[PDB]
Amino acid sequence: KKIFKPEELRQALMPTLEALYRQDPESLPFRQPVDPQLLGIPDYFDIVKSPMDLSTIKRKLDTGQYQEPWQYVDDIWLMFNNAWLYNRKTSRVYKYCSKLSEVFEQEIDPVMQSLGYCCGRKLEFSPQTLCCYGKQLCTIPRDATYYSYQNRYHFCEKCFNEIQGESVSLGDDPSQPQTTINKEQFSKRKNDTLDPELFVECTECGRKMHQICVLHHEIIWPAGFVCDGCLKKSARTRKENKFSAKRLPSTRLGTFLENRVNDFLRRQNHPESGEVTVRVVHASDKTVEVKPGMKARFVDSGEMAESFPYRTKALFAFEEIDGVDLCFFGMHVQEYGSDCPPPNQRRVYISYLDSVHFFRPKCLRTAVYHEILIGYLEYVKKLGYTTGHIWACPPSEGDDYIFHCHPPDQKIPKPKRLQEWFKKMLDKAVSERIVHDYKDIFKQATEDRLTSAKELPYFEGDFWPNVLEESIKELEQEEEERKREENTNDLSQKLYATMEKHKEVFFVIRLIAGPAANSLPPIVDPDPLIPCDLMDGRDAFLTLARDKHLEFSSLRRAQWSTMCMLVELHTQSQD
Ligand SMILES: CC(=O)N[C@H](CCCCNC(=O)CSCCNC(=O)CCNC(=O)[C@H](O)C(C)(C)COP(=O)(O)OP(=O)(O)OC[C@H]1O[C@@H](n2cnc3c(N)ncnc32)[C@H](O)[C@@H]1OP(=O)(O)O)C(N)=O
Ligand SMILES: CC(=O)N[C@H](CCCCNC(=O)CSCCNC(=O)CCNC(=O)[C@H](O)C(C)(C)COP(=O)(O)OP(=O)(O)OC[C@H]1O[C@@H](n2cnc3c(N)ncnc32)[C@H](O)[C@@H]1OP(=O)(O)O)C(N)=O
Ligand SMILES: [Zn+2]
Ligand SMILES: [Zn+2]
Ligand SMILES: [Zn+2]
Ligand SMILES: [Zn+2]
Repeated sequence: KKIFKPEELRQALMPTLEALYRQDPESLPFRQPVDPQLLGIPDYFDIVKSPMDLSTIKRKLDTGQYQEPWQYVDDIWLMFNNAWLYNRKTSRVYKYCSKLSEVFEQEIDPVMQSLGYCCGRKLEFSPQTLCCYGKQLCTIPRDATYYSYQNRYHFCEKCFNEIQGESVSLGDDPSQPQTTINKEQFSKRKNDTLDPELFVECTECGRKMHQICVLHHEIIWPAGFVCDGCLKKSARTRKENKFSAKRLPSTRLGTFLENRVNDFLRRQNHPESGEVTVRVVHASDKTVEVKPGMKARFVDSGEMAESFPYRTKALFAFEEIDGVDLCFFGMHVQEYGSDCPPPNQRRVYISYLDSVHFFRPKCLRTAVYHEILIGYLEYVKKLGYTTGHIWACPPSEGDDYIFHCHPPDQKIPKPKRLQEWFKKMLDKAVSERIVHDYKDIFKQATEDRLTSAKELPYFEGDFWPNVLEESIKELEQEEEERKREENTNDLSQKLYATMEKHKEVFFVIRLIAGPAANSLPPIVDPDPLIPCDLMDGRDAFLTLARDKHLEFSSLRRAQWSTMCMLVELHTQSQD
């Protein structure tokens, strides 16, 4: 065990502070105990229930009030915090209030490392937005009027105004107990709260180190968290992690993809490259019910099928950066087999694909992405799939597709860039004879001489299924306006117009064409099913990540979130 003598700890940290005093005149407002009256602005010590400055910190060091180094850091952070809040951004104090902390980080993190503390920043997570319980499908917005109760239950600005009357007479749980509460019992606030990062304490230090920074998962090492410094001295090595991505059950598809990538990296012989692991972590058969509009007009009529059976898979690429697993790519696909009703027969469609851009080396990052997406096509081609489908639609502002909370400097590409992005790899696939050719959806329709909406493939979550229901309704009210006026290719037209509107956003990839396309044995996936509820679509994993704060915003947190999700897959595989 180790304890901090005040005068030994001063010696470490005084440089950091005396450096902060040096900023001229950035530090000058911060040098002494700000007092309302004298500074002429009456509400400062009526808003902040605690007061601080450098001199107070400076005295706290010398007198010997600091047991642990984080007290010092927190008080310094508090001084920026409580000052930022008080003054408007456009004022001068605010500007300095950042320039010092900028020095502060630069300086403090290596200084903490000398002390054996891994890092040296006060860290918090993102605004953890909550969710609805009354409407069940809805959610609780951030920085908005919010309603809640008992911390466990949250409700929207529109929720409790028209559910069970003014009084809260609806408390429902799986267990019998119920509850009736009054209208005015609720607690109002605006979601601005920030939840702070957790820490873990070592066996022989008691040191309050970041969970993320030291990367300690309770489950992987239940013996107890030992930091490396203690391990180093005792000549020890943390017992091997068995919850690694490499240790996930292998598959033909996973191995196909991780070889195509790792063979490519070996060709490149780049100095920064490490080996990649590609894993299919969910495989399960499913159905897509035809929508009510198209239902009556077609499946009830006896023209098209009532449902379409497919297979949903979830594959994830990982990389060994600094001897630590890191997930940087994820994908969701829909495989419609040979025992499937047309038009959907022998087709693969990419529901969602996503990434966090920490792949090393950066220069090979995009090329690695293309190799997966090409490898997926080649694989499914070999099984005898014919047509691949992509909806090249980037997410909207603040929306995560798979990985929760991306890095701030990960530029979400504009629809033209992403369009060109796919064009590049398909071009690469075309040259490799993996892909024969491809076209946009509109021109494919023209090529196929399509005459009715039942000849257009129907996929889960696609644009067309949800627009075809809407397109029909426009025609239903079209007659309604017609009849009222009168007193004193029906739907093939509507679609073909919409396809002309959005032609480039949708690809149609022709894996096989012509002679082979006819004489084809049935499709037989050589991989079993992989039941997993966590990776059964994107919403389940985001929820766990939004709840347990598994962010991919930084490298350090992605290394954490990856480790967490890996353990959740190795233990969802335990019944
Ligand atoms: C229903 C509905 O309507 N909508 C939806 C459902 C819709 C359909 C779902 N469809 C799909 O899933 C299939 S399309 C999936 C598109 N996926 C994403 O967008 C995920 C987020 N994007 C990414 O992960 C990446 O951009 C990735 C696509 C993997 C490509 O990364 P990259 O690294 O290969 O290239 P780069 O990103 O172009 O960047 C390449 C260079 O890009 C530069 N750059 C990127 N973006 C920009 C930019 N925007 N402006 C200027 N420069 C920019 C980037 O910084 C960089 O510089 P360098 O590499 O020199 O440092 C819903 N569910 O509601
Ligand atoms: C009389 C008097 O008073 N004063 C003066 C005379 C004084 C004496 C003259 N002294 C000298 O001549 C010797 S020191 C010369 C300094 N000259 C310059 O700086 C010219 C402008 N900068 C550059 O040409 C390049 O940056 C260069 C330093 C040559 C190489 O840069 P790089 O590319 O190898 O590294 P990077 O730029 O640091 O980093 C590049 C990585 O960091 C990036 N990044 C760079 N800067 C920043 C930043 N500031 N903040 C965040 N990120 C940042 C950069 O984007 C990047 O990202 P990536 O990984 O994506 O590539 C007078 N006479 O007027
Ligand atoms: Zn730390
Ligand atoms: Zn609501
Ligand atoms: Zn220790
Ligand atoms: Zn390179």
